[PDB]
Amino acid sequence: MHISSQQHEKAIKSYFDEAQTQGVIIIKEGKNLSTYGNALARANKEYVPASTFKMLNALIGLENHKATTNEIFKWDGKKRTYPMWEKDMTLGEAMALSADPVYQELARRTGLELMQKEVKRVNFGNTNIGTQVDNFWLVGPLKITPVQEVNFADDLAHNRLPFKLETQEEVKKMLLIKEVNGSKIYAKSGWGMGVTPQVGWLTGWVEQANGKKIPFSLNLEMKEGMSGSIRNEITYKSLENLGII
Ligand SMILES: *C(=O)[C@@H]([C@@H]1NC(C(=O)O)=C(S[C@@H]2CN[C@H](CNS(N)(=O)=O)C2)[C@@H]1C)[C@@H](C)O
Repeated sequence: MHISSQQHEKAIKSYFDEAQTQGVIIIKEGKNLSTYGNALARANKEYVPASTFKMLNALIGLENHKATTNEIFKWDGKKRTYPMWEKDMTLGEAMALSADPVYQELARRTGLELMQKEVKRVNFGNTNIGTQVDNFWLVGPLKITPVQEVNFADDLAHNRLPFKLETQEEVKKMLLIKEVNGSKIYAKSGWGMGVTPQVGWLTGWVEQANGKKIPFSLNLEMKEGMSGSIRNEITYKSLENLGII
């Protein structure tokens, strides 16, 4: 195809520039990683995974029978940070709404010891969860790089993680966020508001009509009065610019 890589690089940098943030999107094609955006050096820097960890929390919870995909986690009736969270949901609904109370309950069912062992076993990020089973993904000590995140998405997309195949398919079904003319986008968003500066994530893959999977991971700095939806907007623009969707 005819567009220069100079032009692709410049167009993708501009999407980050126009959102007035600093960020990177890593794309993996087969075994080859490509890094785009306006702060390339973020690629191998460690950030908290924030809600991207829901993906692994779900794998672990499901593998270890801490929940089923149809179980309804009841709202306890206490005020939640966001009103969309004050309702009863499955893991899948909770994943789409990035509902931390559901995933905090799941983590507590799993428990500190099984959680530390499982995160070590899958080798996620720096693999350190500390001593608090319900908050290690927001504010430390667990960290991961944008490169390690596309490599996780690539593992999940191909069923290579060390979990039952059915566990992995179950979670993957939870992650479908967009269909764009025959392509399907599976991804999990992330927003660490605790840490300073804030981190935004969108990690996932595109499944093309012909079955090919192209993993990506977007990582940027969120600032106050950014809508969470630039994460998606920058991502879809980047994938469209590259002819992936
Ligand atoms: C985890 O990162 C964090 C969740 N995650 C998100 C998120 O959007 O990734 C939120 S923001 C909350 C849920 N989505 C609503 C906004 N929609 S959008 N399209 O982003 O504008 C509000 C929340 C901080 C957990 C750990 O708190």
